[PDB]
Amino acid sequence: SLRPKLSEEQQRIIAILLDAHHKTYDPTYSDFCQFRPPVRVNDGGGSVTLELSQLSMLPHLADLVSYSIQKVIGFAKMIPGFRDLTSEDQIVLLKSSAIEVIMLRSNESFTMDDMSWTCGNQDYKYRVSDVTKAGHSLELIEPLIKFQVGLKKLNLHEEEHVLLMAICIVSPDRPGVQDAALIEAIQDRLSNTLQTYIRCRHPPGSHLLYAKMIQKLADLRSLNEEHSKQYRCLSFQPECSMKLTPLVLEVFG
Ligand SMILES: C=C1/C(=C\C=C2/CCC[C@]3(C)[C@@H]([C@H](C)CCCC(C)(C)O)CC[C@@H]23)C[C@@H](O)[C@H](OCCC)[C@@H]1O
Repeated sequence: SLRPKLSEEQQRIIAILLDAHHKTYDPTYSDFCQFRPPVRVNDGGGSVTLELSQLSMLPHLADLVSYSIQKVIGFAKMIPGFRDLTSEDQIVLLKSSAIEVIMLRSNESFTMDDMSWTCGNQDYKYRVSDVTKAGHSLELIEPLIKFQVGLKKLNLHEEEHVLLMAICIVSPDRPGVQDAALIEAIQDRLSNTLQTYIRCRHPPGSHLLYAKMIQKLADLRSLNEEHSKQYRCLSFQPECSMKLTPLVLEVFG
């Protein structure tokens, strides 16, 4: 019902988050030529044995994810209040939310035209098949694609998008957090900002949108769990560590 205006502090938070995102997410994907090249081995049958023996797309996707994790760390450090947390809690939040933020931010390159993540040209277009060539199964990829479409259909403003990622990162319910109270205070400030933005930018479905956005955070926890399970299996493959990166190994190890 009530549609209060954004306070000066809330306007600053949003401006800060938009700027942080613009500085950490390159919409031209110009750094992709620096990643190990993608390699697509003939695997129309989706052979688990073949995929594991080759892991042809893993070096490229691992570099992409590693690169993205570095960008997410940068984005997080710019979130108002994040610096107020102990170094220990910052690392805990980053490691636990990393894959979720990547899934969220990837929605920008995701396109419903052909259900793929398109980053410039055809060499950097990723479909279900490309992800299976990295060692993952449909048990993760299919729900991920469904998640991307659902997120796409929310038609989030960039403001809502960056606030959602910030809220995802600053979650007090991450195992291992020490000062959950402080984290919750920061998250509440971000959540209140999002709720307020939605209300004065969306007429009362403002309430339906916020609820739908919060539901996405829950969906991400499940995707996070499945990814962790699959990463474990992948780690068992001999010589897999060389196809990953030090950052990836530590974050998901
Ligand atoms: C990374 C990013 C992108 C796409 C994300 C994808 C497409 C291919 C497979 C991935 C990467 C999924 C798999 C399941 C994770 C695999 C990780 C592993 C191998 C460690 O287990 C998670 C998200 C999926 C591209 C661009 O929008 C951003 O890119 C930055 C450019 C601005 C974003 O930051």
